[PDB]
Amino acid sequence: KAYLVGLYTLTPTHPGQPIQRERHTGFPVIWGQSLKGVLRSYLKLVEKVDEEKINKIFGPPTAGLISVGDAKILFFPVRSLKGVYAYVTSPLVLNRFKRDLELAGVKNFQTEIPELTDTAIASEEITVDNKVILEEFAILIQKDDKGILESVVKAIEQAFGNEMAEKIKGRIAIIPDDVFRDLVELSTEIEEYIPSDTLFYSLILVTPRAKDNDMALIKEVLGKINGKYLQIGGNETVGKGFVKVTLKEVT
Repeated sequence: KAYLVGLYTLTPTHPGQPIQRERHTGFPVIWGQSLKGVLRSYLKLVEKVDEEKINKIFGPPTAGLISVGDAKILFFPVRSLKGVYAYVTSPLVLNRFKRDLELAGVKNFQTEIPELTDTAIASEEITVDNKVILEEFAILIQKDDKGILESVVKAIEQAFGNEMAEKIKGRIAIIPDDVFRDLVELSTEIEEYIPSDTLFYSLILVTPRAKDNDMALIKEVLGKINGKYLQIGGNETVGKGFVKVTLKEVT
């Protein structure tokens, strides 16, 4: 009934001049329309699925069985003094991730996420003298009594796969929302690009009126996207906009 999508940037990516951003936060987003077009053009040209099957699941590019949501940033790569770089997230981002999971039907991720104002919760591999040095900023670490990092890593594994989990594991740093906001606004690759090693997530929801014969078709076609590589945005000819795509079914 619902599919979760992961987008991991392998190259500097410009979805589309400044990049597309959410109004009231300043967070970079990949617009659902754009992602839907990237997906259906992939299944058409690369996987070579029939015109009719694609026209039934996505509908003509103007009447579709599924809905492709916007892709939001879950982890953003920031230069770290220890561990070279860190995957940076915030309580707001993680809470949105929970909220979108509940919208998808997931009741697994219910771990309490502490509000952070002056402290961070990071892995040992990126921490020095009880601190995490992201670029210029220096943030005092806070002990992980609730076992939040391990729960996050578990969530990543359940959501995007085991490889994605191992990739992020050891470099996670939950920081204040303001610091995250400032980073993702000022630590962009500069034409403004979204830096490599950025993890987006998107929701694919199936219409309630979908018959069971539709369910099988959606499963068959969308399954050909998991663990594949897609191109998103401009400047494709200079090796940019390449993303590893994961597609896990939600139970």
